[PDB]
Order: sequence, then structure tokens, then C-alpha cells
Amino acid sequence: LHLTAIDSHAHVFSRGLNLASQRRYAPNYDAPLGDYLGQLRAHGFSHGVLVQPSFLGTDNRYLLSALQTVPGQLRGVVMLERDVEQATLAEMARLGVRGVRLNLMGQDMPDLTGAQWRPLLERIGEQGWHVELHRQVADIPVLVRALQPYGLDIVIDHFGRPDARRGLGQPGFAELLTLSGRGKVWVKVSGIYRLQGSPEENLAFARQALCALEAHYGAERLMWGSDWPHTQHESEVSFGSAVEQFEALGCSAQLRQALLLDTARALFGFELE
Repeated sequence: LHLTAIDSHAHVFSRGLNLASQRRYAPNYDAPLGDYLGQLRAHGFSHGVLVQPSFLGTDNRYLLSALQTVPGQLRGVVMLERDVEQATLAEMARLGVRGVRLNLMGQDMPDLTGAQWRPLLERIGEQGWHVELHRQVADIPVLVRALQPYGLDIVIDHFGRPDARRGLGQPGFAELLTLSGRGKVWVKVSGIYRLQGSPEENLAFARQALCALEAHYGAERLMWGSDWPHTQHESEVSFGSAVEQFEALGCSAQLRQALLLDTARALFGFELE
């Protein structure tokens, strides 16, 4: 109910469904809506964004089913097949999805400026949906500049997935702090435990990255994510250990309100107050 704080980026999926529909990539434990909702209230956050989990591909049935289960409380982003009709996009936005995630990371580099993607890029544009990116920082500036012309919001995952043990002048992060984003570029500060480093190194870099990122994009463009249930890091990370890392960044009260509410509240339209 009360819009106290918003968690952007999170996944849900049932072990019984991952066993009944037969999947094998990264499905073992169960991440039901209830658990996530519990972990949310348990740490403050009242609203969240369900992002489509990679191992489910275009099947957004569970995400869609969980959005209706708790109306208004969640928004979530999906993954769409190459050619999709506006009809289904509208019906999804009506359900609460406000963006699409291409999600490459460990996938073959797509040519967004190409013609085999435009058919979809136009569909999401007419709906106002943003496009979520997830790939090495090295490729981010190229994917961003490709979606740049389409005039739509671009959300970058996990600091841009740079290398914690490489500095801010990294091959991809550098262009990021100098990118030409007409305020249409968002960057998510989440899952620092993915920066290919030690929990103490990623944390040191996450600290520097934030200050540099906000200095170029602004607080109204940075939002915090839990990345729950933290896939491939379940043993090391939990919702609480993720918040604790947030508290560790040492963000002033102002930025925290932007990273935990204001920003995400705008992009996903959580117009509640």
C-alpha cells in the first residue's frame, strides 16, 4: 500500500513450475512471489519491479501472473520475441509491465541499429516502454548509441557490469561517464557482487562508480536494485546482505531517497503518494 520505497530489478519463479514445465539451465530453488514480497517488507521496500528471468526467455506467464496477484505493488519488465504486435504490448502495460529487457550477457552481440530488431524497437517506443541492457561495460556504449536514435529510455544494469578490479577509466566505463545521453539514459546500481571482484573490492569500486555516475547522469537517473534472489550467488548473497551493501555505499539522505524511491517511482510510474 503505502509507497515507502521501491526495489527495481528482481526475479520470481516457482520450483514446481521449473520442474513441471521442465527447465535445466539455472533452475533449482524456488523464488515464489510470497518470498520476495516477504523479503521486501522485511527490509522496508514496499513496491518492486519483477524482471523476466533469463532462463524463461519469452515466456512471461509467471511474471504476468504475479503482477495481477499484487496489483499496483509491482511493475516488472519482460522479454519479447523478435516480432510482436502492439496488441500484446498494450495488454501487458495494462498489467503493469513498463519495459523490455534484451538481456545479452553471455549471448551473441545483437545489431540493434540493424533491421532485424527495428520492428520490435518501434513497437516498444510507441508504448513508451524503456529498454533494459545487461552486458559488459565494454559493449554498453555501443548498444546505447544504437538505441539512441529510437528516442527511448535506456536502463543499464548493474553499474554497466564493469570490472571492479580495473578502475573508472575501464574500456567501457570511461565512455559511460562521458556518454551523450539526453537524460534518456538510466543506470541501475545493483548486484555489486557481480563486479568480478572480492566483496571488498567491488564495494570500493561501487562507491567510486556511484559518485562518478551520479556526477554525469544525476540522482534522478540512478536507482537501486536488490537483484533477488541473486542468481549464481545465492550462497553468498541475500536481500539483507544486499541492503547492507547499499547502506555501506554511504549515500547521503538525498541520494538514498532517489535510489530507493524517487527515480524508480518516475521511470516505472508509481504515482501513488
